[PDB]
Amino acid sequence: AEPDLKTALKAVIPAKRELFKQVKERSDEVIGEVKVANVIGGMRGLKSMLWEGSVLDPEEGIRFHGKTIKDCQKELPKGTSGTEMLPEAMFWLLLTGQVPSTNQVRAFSRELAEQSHLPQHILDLIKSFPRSMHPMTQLSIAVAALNTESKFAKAYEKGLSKADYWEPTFDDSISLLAKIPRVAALVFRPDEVDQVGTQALDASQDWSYNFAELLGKGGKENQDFHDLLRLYLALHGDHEGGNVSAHATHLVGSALSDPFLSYSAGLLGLAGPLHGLAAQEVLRWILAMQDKIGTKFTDDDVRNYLWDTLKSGRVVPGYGHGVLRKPDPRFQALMDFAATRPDVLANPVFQLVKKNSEIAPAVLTEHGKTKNPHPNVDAASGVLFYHYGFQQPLYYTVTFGVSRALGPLVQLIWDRALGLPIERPKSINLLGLKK
Amino acid sequence: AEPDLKTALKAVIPAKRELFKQVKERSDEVIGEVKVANVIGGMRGLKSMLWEGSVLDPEEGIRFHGKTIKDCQKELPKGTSGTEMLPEAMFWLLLTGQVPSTNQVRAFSRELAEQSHLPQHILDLIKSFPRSMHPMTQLSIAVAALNTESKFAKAYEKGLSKADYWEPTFDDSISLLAKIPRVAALVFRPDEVDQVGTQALDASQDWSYNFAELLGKGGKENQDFHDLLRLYLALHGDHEGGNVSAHATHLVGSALSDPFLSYSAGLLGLAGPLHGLAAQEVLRWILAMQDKIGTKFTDDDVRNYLWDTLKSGRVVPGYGHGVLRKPDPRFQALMDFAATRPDVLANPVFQLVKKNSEIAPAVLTEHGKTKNPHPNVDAASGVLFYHYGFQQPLYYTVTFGVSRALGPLVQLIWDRALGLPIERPKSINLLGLKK
Ligand SMILES: CC(C)(COP(=O)(O)OP(=O)(O)OC[C@H]1O[C@@H](n2cnc3c(N)ncnc32)[C@H](O)[C@@H]1OP(=O)(O)O)[C@@H](O)C(=O)NCCC(=O)NCCS
Ligand SMILES: O=C([O-])CC(=O)C(=O)O
Ligand SMILES: O=C([O-])CC(=O)C(=O)O
Ligand SMILES: O=C([O-])CC(=O)C(=O)O
Repeated sequence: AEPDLKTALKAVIPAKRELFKQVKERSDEVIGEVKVANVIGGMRGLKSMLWEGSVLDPEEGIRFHGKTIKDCQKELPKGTSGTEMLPEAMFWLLLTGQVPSTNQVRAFSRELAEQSHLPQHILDLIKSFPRSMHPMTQLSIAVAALNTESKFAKAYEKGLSKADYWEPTFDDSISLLAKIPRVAALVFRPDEVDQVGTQALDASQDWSYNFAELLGKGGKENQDFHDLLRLYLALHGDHEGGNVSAHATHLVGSALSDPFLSYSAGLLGLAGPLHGLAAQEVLRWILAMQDKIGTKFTDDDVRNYLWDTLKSGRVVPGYGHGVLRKPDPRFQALMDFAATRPDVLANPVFQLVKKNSEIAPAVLTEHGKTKNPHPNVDAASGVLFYHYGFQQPLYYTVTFGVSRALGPLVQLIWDRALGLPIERPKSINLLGLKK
Repeated sequence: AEPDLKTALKAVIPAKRELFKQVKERSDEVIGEVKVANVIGGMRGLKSMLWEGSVLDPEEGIRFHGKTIKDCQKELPKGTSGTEMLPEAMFWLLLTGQVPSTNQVRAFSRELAEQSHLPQHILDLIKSFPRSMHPMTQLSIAVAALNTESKFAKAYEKGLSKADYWEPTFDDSISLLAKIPRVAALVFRPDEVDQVGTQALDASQDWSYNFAELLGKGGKENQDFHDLLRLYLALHGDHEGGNVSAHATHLVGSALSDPFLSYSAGLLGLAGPLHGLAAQEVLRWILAMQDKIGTKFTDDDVRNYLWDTLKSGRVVPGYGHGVLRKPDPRFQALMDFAATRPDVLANPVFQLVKKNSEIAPAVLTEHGKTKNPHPNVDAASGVLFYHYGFQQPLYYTVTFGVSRALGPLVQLIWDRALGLPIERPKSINLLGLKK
């Protein structure tokens, strides 16, 4: 056997700690300014937090340990079938800063299958949800409810040494990762909780495949979607630290809440319309537009629907970003996935998304409120699930929730390993800013 | 009939918006520096966020709209019985910036009783929790599950103008405030869910009274505790924006998650040992000390127990603070509550807390590690509940959760009224700080 993930982590921990010691010697160095805009504009442009596994360039998009999406697509191991990079390999990369071998990822995928089972009480809890409860509300709750399984909480409560916080944090992160797909599947399939909640995973298969199996999309006849799902989950894993869900996870984590509670809070932030609930909102908005404009439509019909949306005092979902000033390479990667599949390009809903990406930026620029008129990844993700038969847009952000566990759980482990403190900015009132 | 809370808010909204417009003209003005310490040290000392209702004074401790705790104790309306300021009146003050009349508060207390009822599903959900599930995990979950009752989420989902965000946000905040005590009581009393979950509240009684009734502590014989609970909840409502629970609520709120989801995340942050658990930790530490030193003890017995605690590499809980450099006026207010109650002063556990506050600061200073050797509010809060028969310290953070809804829900309403954007800072890795 090659080194397992935990062993791989331990090898890189001392080097990171030494680097932390060196960065700390320069604590007093000025790296920027705070202005009034930063305070009133939700900390926009303010480099104020540490995130190790990914950094976002506004012009060029995301890099994971200095590697582009395309670099990751080429370098990360693939599944037993298919052409797309595995999220579990992305997780490995994020955590260790090193690309895993295919063997190492297979061993890791196998561990994730083994640890996906849920305690009976989580099944009972999910069964208590009324049918109408929003799916992200369900997902967030069930993840927090898994804090009964937390080794970190129990170890912290028993007395535990600061240097060894990361191990329980890591154990919990792997546990949450293994379980969350199944939880997510229970949200998708409320009538089939007893079967879905206990059904065995194929032990020889990757995370995305098993997530699809639990969704009712397993086997060879669904292998194209397995590839989409793999790509999708790996693309949404991490997008630096400033995004609401990552940040919330870190923030709640910094008070030494365990990873289930911490990432529950992530999920609550991800449920925000301005954040990941945009994936849902994009496709609902696109379907509404389709109903209004019909099968045969002009550019103006699309232009008018966007302008009407803006004039209603609503956002155009799937366009804009707190950091990016160009089209999101995650968005482009999903469009390129579509580009080689003629049945997807023929899907009228996808065509509408494509057409909308050609018109929305001009309209958004004419409106002139947004810093970034370009599409983000949420513009394209939902239409792709729709194409493969996931046609209830209320569930779309749930799949994002599974993905977005990856980066933030990585960061929590590092936060505990480094001994990073509680997150505690200073606030001030408007009268205080005026003085 | 005098203006209701919503009407009182509406009168002050345009003035706040005008001030916001003026502060915005000076967006480009530099108010501070970012250093490396800020990035690695959890944004400590970094003025980066807006919080309107409370500001922390280094000499004087927290002030609510410029008013001290003692100012609030004198000016805020009291209940039909008792001498302590009502939390609902604190909420009013936080929100409106003005002290309510007793009439106005009675009308508001009546609305809170009327809206405390829960959907049947919340009862079923709470019933599903295993006995061992941590109480803060229970509280956080149930609050998030109340997002089925969210007007903001349903209005947002139906299409809603940005200008109209605050009213649904306000409606939800009042709804959450009315309901949370009952939820909190269900966590305290897992065997009494059917009774506590449905019991009608006296609409002519204040929030804290009804919370006590649901706790099993109603009626004249418990009126002292009603006063404690009132004081306690009003003191813990708000403590700037930088604290984890407030911040988390704001952060998740900024992506336009409703107040149930947003404050659920607050509660998850409050569940963190470094945030919400201190009250519990103090009393366990005090009871440990009491078991060793006994009912009759000398200063030295206490001195030795503190020195032993510090030499074991542990904190003396309830002393220190991220901001405060003086004894906390919240702490002093709780000690002064005890001062007029001879049975409390006679309680050996309270005497030990008092005695410890006379000795701990010197010892902490001699040890020399801490910046702030003075007691914070957590030093005193737990012993007082213990005196009135709440002797499971595990549930003390739950009562904090009820209190800490106040300030952050206020801030959310203001965030939506002002049109504040998503909170989305820039992050950076250690390698980026090194270069
Ligand atoms: C992503 C987003 C939340 C970023 O927020 P931000 O960084 O604060 O946005 P900006 O700095 O560009 O905001 C400046 C103004 O343009 C507006 N704006 C930005 N993007 C917009 C969009 N897609 N549609 C309408 N208005 C937008 C903002 O609301 C703000 O106006 P306001 O003062 O009237 O609120 C925002 O651009 C957006 O897209 N909102 C919709 C959510 C979405 O589609 N995707 C989220 C997943 S990345
Ligand atoms: O149409 C919806 O809103 C989703 C729905 O009925 C369900 O499956 O519960
Ligand atoms: O980066 C952001 O601000 C939000 C986002 O799209 C992501 O998390 O990928
Ligand atoms: O706990 C804290 O962050 C505050 C403190 O006592 C210190 O810095 O010495």
